Amino acid sequence: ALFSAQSPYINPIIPFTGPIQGGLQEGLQVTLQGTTKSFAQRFVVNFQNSGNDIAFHFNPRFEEGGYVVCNTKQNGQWGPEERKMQMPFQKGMPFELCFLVQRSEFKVMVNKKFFVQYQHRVPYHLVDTIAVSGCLKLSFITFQTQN
Amino acid sequence: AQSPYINPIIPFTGPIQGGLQEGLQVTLQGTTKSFAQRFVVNFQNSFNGNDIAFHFNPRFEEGGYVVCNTKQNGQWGPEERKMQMPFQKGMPFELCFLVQRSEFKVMVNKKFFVQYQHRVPYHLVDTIAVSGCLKLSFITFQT
Repeated sequence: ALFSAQSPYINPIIPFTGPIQGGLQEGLQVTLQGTTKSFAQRFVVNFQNSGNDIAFHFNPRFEEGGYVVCNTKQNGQWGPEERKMQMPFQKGMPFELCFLVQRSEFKVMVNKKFFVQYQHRVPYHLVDTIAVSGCLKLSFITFQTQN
Repeated sequence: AQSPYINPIIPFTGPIQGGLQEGLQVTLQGTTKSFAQRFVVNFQNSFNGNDIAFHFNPRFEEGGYVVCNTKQNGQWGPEERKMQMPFQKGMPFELCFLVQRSEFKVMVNKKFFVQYQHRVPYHLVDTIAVSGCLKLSFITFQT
């Protein structure tokens, strides 16, 4: 059972950028509730420091049959991409998107089902910002702890 | 752990004595063919033949990348692609699979390359299959 870590962001204007109080922490659950636009090609969820360094870049693309890119950006440089070759979102449809911060990875769920993992390439502690952009809208983003 | 296969002839299929278990390292020392398009390391279960628990498949195409996947009931699941090629063609390699509780851990030339979380129980694997553009001097097993 989860408790809120910080007041949520409600109906935030895309492109959105906002602090995560105290930074990412083990057991933090970040939930995004929103709708993929009807003719969406891409969107982006970034966990960054304060766009130059992105610890975790989550980038669904409705291209080439539909797939999702996980990656990290350091000093302006993209690392090797990890692509999960399936599209768990649907243009025009609402979705629930959850990021669980674990010790060794982000676990990602889409609509209450496991979708991908992404092992930390830089520590999650240095993240104090979530940025969201691209072809979607959001009802909310929540922050929840088990503690 | 069990005794090595030595210059196994590719395409190859051999038993893994006792099957997979936690802490097992399976090592492949080999050489990528000079004009290598693709190769395949499959972990399979001889009791449902053509299924593959873990398919590891470097592809020298589109910049070089590696496919990890699973085949069940004759059906491929969603591919996990690492968009990076850690094998140079014509060059030797040390390919290393570490069986862990919740994943395969893959080391290439002594560097961590990828993990692949188990989708079917790892205990089902009693077979290693190697095919495509390479030759192999060894497959070892230790604990």
